[PDB]
Amino acid sequence: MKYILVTGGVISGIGKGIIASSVGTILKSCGLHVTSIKIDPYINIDAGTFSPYEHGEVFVLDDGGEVDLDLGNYERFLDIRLTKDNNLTTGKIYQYVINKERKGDYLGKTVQVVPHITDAIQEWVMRQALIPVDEDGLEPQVCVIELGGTVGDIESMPFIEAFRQFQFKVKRENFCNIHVSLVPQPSSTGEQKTKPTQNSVRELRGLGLSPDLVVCRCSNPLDTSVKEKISMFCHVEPEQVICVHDVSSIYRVPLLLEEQGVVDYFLRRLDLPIERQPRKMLMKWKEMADRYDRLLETCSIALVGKYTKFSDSYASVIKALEHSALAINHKLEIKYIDSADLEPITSQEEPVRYHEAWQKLCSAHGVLVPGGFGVRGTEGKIQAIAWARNQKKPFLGVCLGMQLAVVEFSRNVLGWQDANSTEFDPTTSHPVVVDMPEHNPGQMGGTMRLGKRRTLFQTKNSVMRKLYGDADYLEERHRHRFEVNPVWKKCLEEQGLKFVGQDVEGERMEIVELEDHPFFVGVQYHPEFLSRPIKPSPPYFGLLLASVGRLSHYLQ
Amino acid sequence: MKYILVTGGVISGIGKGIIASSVGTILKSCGLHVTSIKIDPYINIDAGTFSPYEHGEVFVLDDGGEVDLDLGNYERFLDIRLTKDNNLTTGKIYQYVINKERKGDYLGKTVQVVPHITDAIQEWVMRQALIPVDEDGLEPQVCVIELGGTVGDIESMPFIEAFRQFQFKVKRENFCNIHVSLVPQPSSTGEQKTKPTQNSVRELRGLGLSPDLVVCRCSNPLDTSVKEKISMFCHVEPEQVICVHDVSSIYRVPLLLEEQGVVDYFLRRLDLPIERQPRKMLMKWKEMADRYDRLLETCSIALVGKYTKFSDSYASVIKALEHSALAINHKLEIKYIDSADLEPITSQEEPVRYHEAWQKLCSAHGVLVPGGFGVRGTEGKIQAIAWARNQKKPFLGVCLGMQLAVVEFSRNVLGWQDANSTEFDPTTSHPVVVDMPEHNPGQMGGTMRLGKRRTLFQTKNSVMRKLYGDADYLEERHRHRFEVNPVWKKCLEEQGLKFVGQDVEGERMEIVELEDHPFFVGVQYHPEFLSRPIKPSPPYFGLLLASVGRLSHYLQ
Amino acid sequence: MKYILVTGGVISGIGKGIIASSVGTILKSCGLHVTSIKIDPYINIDAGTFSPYEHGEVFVLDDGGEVDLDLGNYERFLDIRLTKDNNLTTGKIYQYVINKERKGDYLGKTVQVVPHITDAIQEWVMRQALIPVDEDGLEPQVCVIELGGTVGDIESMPFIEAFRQFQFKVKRENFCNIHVSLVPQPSSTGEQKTKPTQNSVRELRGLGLSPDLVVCRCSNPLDTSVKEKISMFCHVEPEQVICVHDVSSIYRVPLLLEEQGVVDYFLRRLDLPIERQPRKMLMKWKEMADRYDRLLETCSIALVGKYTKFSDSYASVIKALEHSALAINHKLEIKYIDSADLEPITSQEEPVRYHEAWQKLCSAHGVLVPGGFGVRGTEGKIQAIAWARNQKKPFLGVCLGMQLAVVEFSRNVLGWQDANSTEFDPTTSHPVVVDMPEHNPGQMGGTMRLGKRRTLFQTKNSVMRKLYGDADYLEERHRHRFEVNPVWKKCLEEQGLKFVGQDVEGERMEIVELEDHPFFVGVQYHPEFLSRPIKPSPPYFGLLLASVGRLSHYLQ
Ligand SMILES: Nc1ccn([C@@H]2O[C@H](COP(=O)(O)OP(=O)(O)OP(=O)(O)O)[C@@H](O)[C@H]2O)c(=O)n1
Ligand SMILES: Nc1ccn([C@@H]2O[C@H](COP(=O)(O)OP(=O)(O)OP(=O)(O)O)[C@@H](O)[C@H]2O)c(=O)n1
Ligand SMILES: Nc1ccn([C@@H]2O[C@H](COP(=O)(O)OP(=O)(O)OP(=O)(O)O)[C@@H](O)[C@H]2O)c(=O)n1
Ligand SMILES: Nc1ccn([C@@H]2O[C@H](COP(=O)(O)OP(=O)(O)OP(=O)(O)O)[C@@H](O)[C@H]2O)c(=O)n1
Ligand SMILES: Nc1ccn([C@@H]2O[C@H](COP(=O)(O)OP(=O)(O)OP(=O)(O)O)[C@@H](O)[C@H]2O)c(=O)n1
Ligand SMILES: Nc1ccn([C@@H]2O[C@H](COP(=O)(O)OP(=O)(O)OP(=O)(O)O)[C@@H](O)[C@H]2O)c(=O)n1
Ligand SMILES: [Mg+2]
Ligand SMILES: [Mg+2]
Ligand SMILES: [Mg+2]
Ligand SMILES: [Mg+2]
Ligand SMILES: [Mg+2]
Ligand SMILES: [Mg+2]
Repeated sequence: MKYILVTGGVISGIGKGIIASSVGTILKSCGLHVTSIKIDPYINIDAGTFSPYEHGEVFVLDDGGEVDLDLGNYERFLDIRLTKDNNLTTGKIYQYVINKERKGDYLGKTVQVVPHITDAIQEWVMRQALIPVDEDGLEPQVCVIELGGTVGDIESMPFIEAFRQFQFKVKRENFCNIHVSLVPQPSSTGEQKTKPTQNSVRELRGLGLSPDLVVCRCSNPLDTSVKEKISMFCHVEPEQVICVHDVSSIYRVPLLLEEQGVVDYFLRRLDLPIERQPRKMLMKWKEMADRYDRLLETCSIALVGKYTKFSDSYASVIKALEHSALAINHKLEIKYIDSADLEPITSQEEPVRYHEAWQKLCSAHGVLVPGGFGVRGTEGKIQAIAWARNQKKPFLGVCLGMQLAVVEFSRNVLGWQDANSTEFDPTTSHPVVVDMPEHNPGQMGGTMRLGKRRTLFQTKNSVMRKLYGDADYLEERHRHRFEVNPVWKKCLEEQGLKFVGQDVEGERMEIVELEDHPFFVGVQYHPEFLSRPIKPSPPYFGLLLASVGRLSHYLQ
Repeated sequence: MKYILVTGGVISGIGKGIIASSVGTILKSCGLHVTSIKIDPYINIDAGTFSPYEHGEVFVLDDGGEVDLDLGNYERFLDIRLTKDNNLTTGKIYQYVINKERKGDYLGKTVQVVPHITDAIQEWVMRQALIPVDEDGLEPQVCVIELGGTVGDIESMPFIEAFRQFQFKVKRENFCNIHVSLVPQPSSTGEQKTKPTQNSVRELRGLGLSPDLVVCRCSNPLDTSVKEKISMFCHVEPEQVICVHDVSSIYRVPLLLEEQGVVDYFLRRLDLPIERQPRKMLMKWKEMADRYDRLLETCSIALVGKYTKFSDSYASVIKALEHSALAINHKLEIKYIDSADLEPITSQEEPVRYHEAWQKLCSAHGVLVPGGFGVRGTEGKIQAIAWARNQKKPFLGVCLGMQLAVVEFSRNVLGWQDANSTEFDPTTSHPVVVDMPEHNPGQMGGTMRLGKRRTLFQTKNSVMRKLYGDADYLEERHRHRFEVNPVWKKCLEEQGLKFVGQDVEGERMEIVELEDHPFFVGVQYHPEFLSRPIKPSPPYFGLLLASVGRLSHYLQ
Repeated sequence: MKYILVTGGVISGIGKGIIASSVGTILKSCGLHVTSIKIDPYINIDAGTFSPYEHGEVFVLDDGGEVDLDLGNYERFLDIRLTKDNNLTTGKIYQYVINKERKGDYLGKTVQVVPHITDAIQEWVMRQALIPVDEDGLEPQVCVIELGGTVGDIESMPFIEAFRQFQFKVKRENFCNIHVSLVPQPSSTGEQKTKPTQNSVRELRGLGLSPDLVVCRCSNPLDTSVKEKISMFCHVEPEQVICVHDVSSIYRVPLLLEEQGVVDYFLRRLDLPIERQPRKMLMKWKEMADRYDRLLETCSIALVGKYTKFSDSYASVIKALEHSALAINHKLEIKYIDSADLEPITSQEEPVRYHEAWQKLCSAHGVLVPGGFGVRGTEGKIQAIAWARNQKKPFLGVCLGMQLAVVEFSRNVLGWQDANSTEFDPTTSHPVVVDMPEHNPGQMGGTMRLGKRRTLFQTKNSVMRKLYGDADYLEERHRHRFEVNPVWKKCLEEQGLKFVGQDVEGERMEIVELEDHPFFVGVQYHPEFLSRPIKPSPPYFGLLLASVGRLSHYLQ
């Protein structure tokens, strides 16, 4: 199998990820079945531990694996669904070698980093590369491997070494290496300076790998004499001296690499089954990018936050909204609102923030109410929901936004004001939302409803069923344990909120809609993770359709 | 607390261990309470997995820890008893950090090698340095840390980094570094060449440490101009350019370092409480070394082997015999004999080896019969035992040598030829030796009788009790699970073999002696691990006393 | 003697020069006698070869040495006059060692880079540091040494090695090292990234030096956590982690380093005779900087060029004008004009450039006409001179601008249109300007009038004599060989141009002025090289005085 290892030379920030994703995208566009693996030199075995602030979102796979948000990029650039094992980590590798020592798979020899850890890397890469990622059964042709960290770091050492050995195991006509490095230009001279590229590539071959492609970060398009200076250090022709100024969108990066002529070089080196064709389906992607730069019209809508500021806390959410907004042909505006200060105590005790938050909320012609854990802002988000309902604004509740949409309707519509969750308020008189973890054999204790599960539509009348394509059921990714209590469902039947989706077991109600309102729905799954730039996730699409006012027309 | 980190520059073979041990020995001789830690960059958490051929012997601590044979060196050079934690390993460090991540001790941050693994090293070193190793309660003054592997290796990277940071945590007046490197002389020119010292020390300060002492391996005593060339590269005066030609014994290495003047430099740098004294107890050690070079007289005696050749398979055993032989004022000769070819099948099928083995066994005026596991040679060693008994030769059975001494007496003396073990021959009609593992609360399944246990003498009449000092009981290190069955003890009472030692529980018989023979005993513990060069272990001493013929006189 | 070696870590562009100059300036401001040396790892022995375009201007010393423009910076920041030997170059060092080999100063030993080249560096640094640079006779207290190139480059290797050895020769309380490195912030995250500082300092101690100060380039003021991250890599407290965002002027850099507290650290490390004083004369420099940021009012004036664009071709010239303009309290505007296209052929053949040049020349309320060599634009600059004379605009002719001021007055005023130079037009019928090189004993052939020479005023009536302070003579730096022919001086006596300055020999006329004009003068020397920011050079001052219209008042 062919392999592309992507590494970084100077600093970690250089966006190795978008490079690797873009090379993958192009090879997919050439009709090749491409798989991708990411190495995260960190100790964490999985993503599950992460608090979303400091490292970001947690992504979820079809198999139920919690993984890095960087894997989600590979899933949105390539039409693929990853298994947990295409995230390789230091924690995973060391843990697996540790386990093999205990078993005695090592025959009572000493276990060393070399060869033993390095062999573990090579077995894993081979094994995972083989697994079919696309819908198609046949095995993949190329594997794009992205290695995190920078050459010279301690964390990366066992991986670079493994790849030094790997380049021999996989033949030369099968291995290739892309190195990304920085060509910094000081503001004064403006000269795109060469030195960091020189030293890092020296370091790399002192580790044992050598660049087959060189990727060159800048603020601006590159000089030829600069590329010729790079060429002179690094054995390489300027046409493999690929360069990347910062640009308007991630969607452009694969377009830029096509302009840079990378395909011809991979046909030349990797002997690829890309037969040469005058048209390839990339023309569609070119049209989409050309449409993206054109876009004009607005609608201010809110995302209801709990953290102090967006960094990565809503990354897939914002992308799902953006996919929808492009399909809608509108610019999204995301009005970030901390709800934890719209609540009464801080309404009095920081009144500047309180009026500011209401002024943002009065700009929203529609609201997204995403998920949550713990109690941070959990008494505040309820005001944006109630506002959307009473102001008749388009609404989508996601995970905890759905649990809060049930509680608020009980509090305000039913008159069941005593009603509350089990997360916050575990003392509650009438616990409307209760802990209900999944339990299975071979497992100890209750566990989170995590990963893809089938949710089945109760009735035909649903808007979500229509947006879904009038299919009988859907399969969507979950990550929770709190559910609406099944006993209390009865109180709802008389009134206008209705459960439209339920679990196959029947135990859990997973979608709700409010009648006599333009659009108002809540879901227990996380539709963001299933969104793709070619086709948005239907719930986000429905919200944006509704926010512009297109919804009624769309159904037609 | 003061710290001495000992590292290697060029190759691993340079005997960093004997250096570190010798520095420890000297500081102990100056009246300082010295502790020692060893870092083994290998993945193995503990020694227990090792098959003794490829990595050597397994050492046992007072706490029951299985550790490297290199820790045993620190225990014989310094009058100390180590806990398992003064062996630090990559496996131990990574495992402990992994566990802390699962607990959430990391507060949902990412866990990285730096700072997290590096902090784990620093907490461990501090914590262990504090624990009292000597009999005295008060904490140690200096900790000698030996780091395995060579600078520049991947395995050592997290430790060198930890020590770079550590040099700041512990003040300059508390940290010091010894670097050992090689001054190779080609046979032709004979010139003690400098280059490897130069590059490795460059590498070291590129890692962040700098030598405070430089230790210089050679075949021959060093030139001044060579030391001045080293000095010019490495910022250092020739008096810190310590050198080590290969020498006659390990016992000399601390003598050579005293000649090299190391004490004065540690007083100068580490501000040590060594008050200056004209005599220190090292004069005794000087006498012992001077006696060691004098020694003359022989006795050929056998060690009964199962492996094809000695490397390290009997290392503590041979040292125990040597301690005894020095106290006896005789040169030891160890006649290594593979018993697995004295048995009948190979007696016929490789007759050259069979006659060779008997010619060795006919040289033995006494025999040591050490322990064993599995079935390799287990039908052969029985012939050396029977030979010693019927030839009336001085004998010591150790672990499996004791189990075989019980079985043979049953087979030949009792006429219970049906008698056999449970290890080999699990089908046995009359299982004389049976699996009896120790069982305790908080443990799952049976486990090995491992570590120090108290064995109590049944009677006064014992030779071993006399060699022990007429004490009521002893405490000695075990590593087994097979014992003589307690039911079958009755058959013995009539005849000349007698059990002189038993467990406190009473469940297990742990020492045996045969009457009407010059010296013939077996033990379930491993007395080697308690031997020290100043005072041999009594069972080995008794064997050598008996082999020379001194025994009868010694008791007087 | 104390030494400060200044080196660079990441890239050459980081302005090591302004750092080194600024440290020098501060120590001078503390009353210390400071000398400075620069190492230029280039092969060129001297500056003389350089064509000013590609490497810049050529600077001239009092002794007649042609040196780099970077030495001129040390002369304008410190009130000092350098000898040729405080420029050390690879060419100079290798040449001197080569010469010593030929002499046999090496006693027939082999000559090697180490020790021999490295010793040559150490002798030179010691020797030069000792020479008095200030007017004062007593030797210097501190020597600031700037080393060009970046750590890790081949060119710098013999110098870093010399300094590794030198740190021992000069005691620790006498050597210190400043390392400058880059903390690049990408536009997206804005994070002031650490990695390049880490690697370069590792490289440096792998060369053998270690930073005593760390200087940190950025676009913006630094974060504390970033400095603490740097500190953790490089053994150093954040108060030695000095930082430098880009700023408005070079004059601010020493102010920023005072804010950064560098003085206290040099008192602490270098034990300096700075006695502690509450006021030091730096208050004047603070006032000057505060005045510099205030400045408002303009006058558009031209510099008449021959090259296509300013880079460094007029660097000291522009500084001299700027010193004058600050003393004048006006912003300078330098209108750069290529004269090589105001001439008739290109006036017709590139008419866009011709009209553009005249539009610039019509903006000029005064003109500077700097020097030249060869024939580039030599038929064009004559039009700006004639324009200034006939338009009655303030004028200064420098070197070739003076030779052209003589020729034009002959051509247009005298009617001696046949008159021309010997440089261009060597066929000339009446050679008004002729080659007259200086000749001396011990020299072969004629040579350039190069370096300081005394020019004596012919009469009292001169404006330049008044601007000079009514002194009898001046001493100014020359670099030429063409002079006005002495025979043709007679033609001038009747008319309004007059020679006011002449050589001591009497052979050469060196200053001219035109009567009945607001200000119009030419000089054979280069007054820029004598200008200082505290006191401008009088001819440039006179031009700016005249250009604003202040001149008449100034004399009062
Ligand atoms: N396939 C990808 C890759 C990146 N991104 C966007 O780019 C950012 C991350 O850029 P990346 O290419 O991962 O580089 P960095 O994360 O900046 O640095 P690294 O080189 O460590 O990846 C994310 O916010 C994400 O929205 C994306 O949308 N799709
Ligand atoms: N000698 C070192 C230093 C750091 N790291 C790794 O560096 C990673 C952080 O990457 P990056 O942000 O690129 O490094 P920083 O140290 O934060 O430097 P910068 O300020 O340039 O980000 C951490 O996971 C850590 O394990 C490493 O492997 N080896
Ligand atoms: N305190 C010590 C140290 C070493 N030895 C002897 O020396 C040998 C090991 O030498 P060592 O000092 O450990 O160096 P090497 O093992 O050769 O190499 P390294 O530097 O990795 O230790 C062992 O066979 C052991 O008998 C000893 O008796 N006592
Ligand atoms: N960093 C260094 C050190 C030394 N040399 C060169 O090393 C040569 C001497 O070679 P060799 O004898 O191999 O080195 P020694 O320093 O003498 O070391 P050794 O004791 O191993 O000979 C000299 O010409 C000197 O220029 C060098 O190029 N670079
Ligand atoms: N004492 C100084 C030093 C520098 N400069 C100005 O700064 C520029 C050069 O900056 P410098 O400090 O020499 O750094 P660079 O030349 O950019 O790079 P290097 O680090 O190689 O010097 C020159 O144009 C000069 O006008 C100055 O006026 N006075
Ligand atoms: N391995 C190398 C490469 C280059 N140089 C030196 O680098 C100097 C040029 O400095 P700089 O401009 O900093 O290097 P560039 O190669 O031009 O790189 P950049 O594009 O970053 O300027 C030259 O004098 C050359 O002798 C060196 O000493 N060693
Ligand atoms: Mg990434
Ligand atoms: Mg350059
Ligand atoms: Mg060892
Ligand atoms: Mg040599
Ligand atoms: Mg400079
Ligand atoms: Mg970082």
